[PDB]
Parts: sequence; structure tokens; C-alpha cells
Amino acid sequence: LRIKEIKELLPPVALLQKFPATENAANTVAHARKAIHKILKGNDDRLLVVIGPCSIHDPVAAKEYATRLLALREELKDELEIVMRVYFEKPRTTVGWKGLINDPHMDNSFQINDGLRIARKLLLDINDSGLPAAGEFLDMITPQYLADLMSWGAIGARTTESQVHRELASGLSCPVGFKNGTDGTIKVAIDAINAAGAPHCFLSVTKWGHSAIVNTSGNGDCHIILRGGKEPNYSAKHVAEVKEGLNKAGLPAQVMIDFSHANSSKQFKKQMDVCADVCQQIAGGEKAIIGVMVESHLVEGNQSLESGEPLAYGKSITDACIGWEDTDALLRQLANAVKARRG
Amino acid sequence: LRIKEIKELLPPVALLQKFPATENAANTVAHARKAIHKILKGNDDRLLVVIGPCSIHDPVAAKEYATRLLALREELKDELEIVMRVYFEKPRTTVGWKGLINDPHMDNSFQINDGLRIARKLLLDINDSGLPAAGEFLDMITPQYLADLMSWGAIGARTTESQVHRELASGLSCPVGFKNGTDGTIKVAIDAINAAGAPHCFLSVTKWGHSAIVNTSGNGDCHIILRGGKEPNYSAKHVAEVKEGLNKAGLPAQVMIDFSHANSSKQFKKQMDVCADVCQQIAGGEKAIIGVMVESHLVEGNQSLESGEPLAYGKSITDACIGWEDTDALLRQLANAVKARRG
Ligand SMILES: [Mn+2]
Ligand SMILES: [Mn+2]
Repeated sequence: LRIKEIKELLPPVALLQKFPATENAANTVAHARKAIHKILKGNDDRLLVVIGPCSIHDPVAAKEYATRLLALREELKDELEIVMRVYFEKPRTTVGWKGLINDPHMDNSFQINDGLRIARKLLLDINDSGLPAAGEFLDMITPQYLADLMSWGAIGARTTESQVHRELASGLSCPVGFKNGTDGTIKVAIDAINAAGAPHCFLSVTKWGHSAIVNTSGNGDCHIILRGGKEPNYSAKHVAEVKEGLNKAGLPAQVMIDFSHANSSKQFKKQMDVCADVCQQIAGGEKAIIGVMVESHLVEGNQSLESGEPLAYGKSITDACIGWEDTDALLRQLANAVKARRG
Repeated sequence: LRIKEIKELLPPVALLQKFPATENAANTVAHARKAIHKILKGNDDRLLVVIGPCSIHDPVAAKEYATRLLALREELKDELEIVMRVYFEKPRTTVGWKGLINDPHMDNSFQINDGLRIARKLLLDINDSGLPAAGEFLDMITPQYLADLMSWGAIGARTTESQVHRELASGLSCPVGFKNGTDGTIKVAIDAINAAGAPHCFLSVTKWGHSAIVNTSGNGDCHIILRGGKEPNYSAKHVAEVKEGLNKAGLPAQVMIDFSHANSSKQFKKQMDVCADVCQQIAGGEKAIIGVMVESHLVEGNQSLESGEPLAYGKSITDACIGWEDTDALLRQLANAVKARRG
């Protein structure tokens, strides 16, 4: 057998009971989801902005970032719907740290029970403060522990074509963005949107920690996310092709543009260049761009865990992010671009 | 919420108790896994042949097919290690029938409990007759109900890059083949092989139907499956590039070639053309080709569930397959090629 050991896992209900949603938290989620729904439906000209760390590895830095971002969210609420990237799960090209939930202590001790408690506690605090959260839905079992506190979700480039993730999206209570393939393929995301919009029947683990048969209604609040491929795909030229592709597929011609990952060629400072281009498109009247994604942290760059020496505070241990000063500038640029488009 | 209904699911132990593996079925699995391991280690010059229906939709036709295939398995055993495709799970491009387990009655009744009982009983019958089984591991929960009766597994083109599928493979007791991406991307499969070979810690459902924390050892019996992209990738030029790519990644230059799907341009009869070329490669001395995959049924072609017309017996309701006559001829061609390669 290739199973070394099997260990006890607290059921979702244990986490929901220990960390119940507060009225403020529930309101934050309900309002954010509705706001995003209105944008996708075309009943609001504001831009959805999913911004924050590539991954959460420290609740302290996470809450500090959340407090700073909440101020920006309030300041620019007329042009932007700001949602924090609160990513607890990370897909790896091969192997590596999978996130706070899988290995919170970042030492391969895999204390997942601790990870889930730490994650829900933080997610609860952030929502309670009035700031919506976004994250990648990678795992099929973790959703039950945190989905009630998520206002928007993403299906990664490496899983957009996966039927199991499309099934999951079809039953999520929040809007969902599907990233194009790592090679830049757009079709897998368009297909994912259509698939997730239909009802599905599949096996899933309930809040009681038991497997069961579930039937979903389908999720109409799904959209594509352009995150680049071999080459970036954020330009007006690419946006134009994607819009036609969506229409041809019978879908609304709308897109979210990720400024990071392949669109910045893995160079964090380049997110500022992507921003400039996207702002020009938006300011120029491009109504298709309904959202953007940015990897930002308190301090720019990133650091390695394999290094050894203590970790620098508020610095990413996964993908490099832009610092807070550039983050303030970028959010401002976007807000102004939205105003320009609005006229 | 987008969750319409939640229904009770029999736990794996219920199916294991109702349908225990017989001594002969257990032997079939044990011997097949060992034989494939020997081929993957370069200690056997025979060819692994995973052949059978695109999908199983009728136990009666499946068993008739199994008897016919078993006869050839015994007759050609000195050259081929024949394993029947007994696929109960199907990944769709968008939406569609997902296979016998998900909807055994093929009418959207999704009687999965019936599906699991029918599936395991069929696997038990086929294995007890001495014929090993192959299947795609798409779902994260169904493995516990059938894995003990699987001699080889596949991770589909649409899920090879998925971390959750790589995790699953890392803990499977049988050899696993990773298909290249739908766009022909080879790198995702090479990365998958390395990822699956390492130990993983993740959440999964136990045989008791409860979620838990699992630790895997890693699966060293993984290989790539060439199934085409925008263009077929079965020719010597492509095999050469893949052998080089595997070696560059520190892996043995071995490949399984799927004659169907993108390699036949989804035209079932071209599987015979792919066979002719692959046989020439094998007979010519290509040792890297350790296996092939072929979509075959009692009757050639396919049919749709959409018309409402009664289904023809022994004919695929998913991808088109070659019929029995062509199957017998193809298997003999492969056996002759392996004999020639040996000289
Ligand atoms: Mn990232
Ligand atoms: Mn097929």
C-alpha cells in the first residue's frame, strides 16, 4: 500500500461551532457577493479588485494588510469593489509548500487541524472587520470549513479544465473566476464557465465530515480570468479575441485580468506596467474588463523557506508581490481609470 | 445556496463487505500490478496493452467483451500484458453523461449507490475470470470502492496538471499513467510523474466514508501516456522528443501511446493507422514504447443517448471504438511487432 498513515480530521461543524460567523462577517460576505453579481450582470460600472498576498503564511501580517486595505476599499468604494486575496491553498508546478491549511507551521509537520482553525479564525476576523475575502478553491474537502466566509473564488490555471473543480464551482455560493490554462489556452476557461453554469450531481464531504451525494444548481456568476501563458494576454488585442470567443460560446463578453503570474512574466514590478495598459483600455471605454487581480503585500518581493534564517515580516514566501506604496498607487490609478470610463 | 439536495451514500466498507475480492480476483490484481512494474523497470520486453470500451455502460456487453479479450490475453501472453479498459468515470469537455457510477441508468437519475454496486460487482466478475482492469481515476471519493480491483490507472489529459489528482496518484497501490495535456503539452505530464513519485499529505475520505488526513509514500510506477494535442504525437519524431524530455527530467525514457482520442483525430478507424506506425516503431527496435491504449468494443462506432431510441448492444455511448474484428487483428499486429522487436 502507498498510504503511510491516516489521522483524525475535525469535521467542518466543529470549526463552524467554534468560530461561528458574526453578524458583521455574514453581512460583509452577503454584500460583497451581491456587489460582484451586479457587476457581472452589467448593473454597475465599478471594477472588482481582488488584491493581496500570493499566499497567507502569517495571520499577524495578514490582519495588518487587511486593516490597511480596508481604508483603501472605503476611499475608492465609488469606483472599485476591493476584495482581499486570502489564499490558504497553493497549487505547485511539482512539489512544495501547499499553503497555511496544509502545513501552517511551514515545516512539513502538516498540522491540518491547526491550519483549518487558524485559517477560519483569520478569515472570520477579516470579514468581521468589514473586508471581503477571495481565495482559490483547490481542495475538494476544505470548502466546507471556509466557504461561508468567501465572497469570491478562483479556480487555478492548473485546474480550470478539471471536471471535479468545475463541479465544485457549480455549487459554490460565491461568484467564481476561471483562469486560462498555464499555456495560455482560453478554451478551457470558456468551457469551464459553461460547465459550472449547469447543474451537477457528484460526491462530496458534508459539514459532518461524511461523504454524500450532492446535487448543485449551477453557478451563473462565473467569468474568465486572463493570467497569461507563454506570453502575456492582457493587451487590448487579446481582450478583443477573448470577448469574441466568449460571445461565440454564448457567454457575456467580460473578463478579469490578473496582473501577476504569466502576465507580468513572474516579475512583480511589471504588475505596474500591466496596470498602466489595463487602465488605458478601461479609461478608453473598455466595459468588458469587470475586474483585476494583483499580488500585493506589506513589503515587496519574496523570500524562501528553504533558506533557514528568520523570515522578514510581511514578505511573501511564494510569488513576489508589489509593496504597499505601489499598491496604493495602483488602486488609485484603477479608480481614476474607472471614472474616465464612466465619463 | 447552490446546493439543491444532499443524499445518503453507502460507505466503501459496505461495498467491500457485499462484494469481497475472491482469492482469484486478488491474484489477478497482484500479478498484473507486478507484471506492469517489471515492464516499467525494464525487466520485461512485453507490451502493456490497455484496451476496451471508451466507457462501460452495460455489464452484459462488458462481460461478453471480457471473455473474448481474456482468450486473446492468454493466447498472446508471451508478447502482450493485456488489461481491459473498465472505465466507470468520464471527464467531459463541458457537460454530458459522466459514466456508469455517476448515472448508471443513463437518465439523469444519478443513482450512484446503484452505480457503485454495479461497478464493483462487474470489476469483481472480470477480475475473478483472470482479466485485469484499467480505469481513469477522476473522482476523489470513488477510489476506495474499487481501487483494490484495479491493476492500472490513468489520470486524464484534463487533470494531469491538477495537484489533487497528483496527490491521489501518489497514494494509489497500482501503476499510473499520466496523459499529456489536451493541447499536446508534454511538460505537465512529466511534472505530474515527479509530483506523484513524492510523498504527500492531504485530505481524503476513508473506507468508512469519513474525511481524514492521509499521508502517502509516493508512487514510483508512473509513466506518461501520449494521446495527441492539436496534432497527433505518436510518431517517432514525437516519441524522440518525449524520451529526451523524460531523460532531461531524470526519468526513464518510457511511453505508453494512446491510439485513440487526439492521436486518431477522434476518428476511430485511424487507430488502425496509428497501430501500423507504432508497430513499425516497435518491430524496428523502439524499446521506449512500453504500452499502448486502444478504444475497442464488440461493435464499432458509437451512438447517442439523446435520441431516445433503444441502445444497440455492445456499441459505445461515448467515443467511437473499433469493433471486435479489428480488435483481434490489432492485437495480433501488436504481438507480432513485440516478437519482431525481440528478434
Ligand atoms: Mn501567486
Ligand atoms: Mn474516450
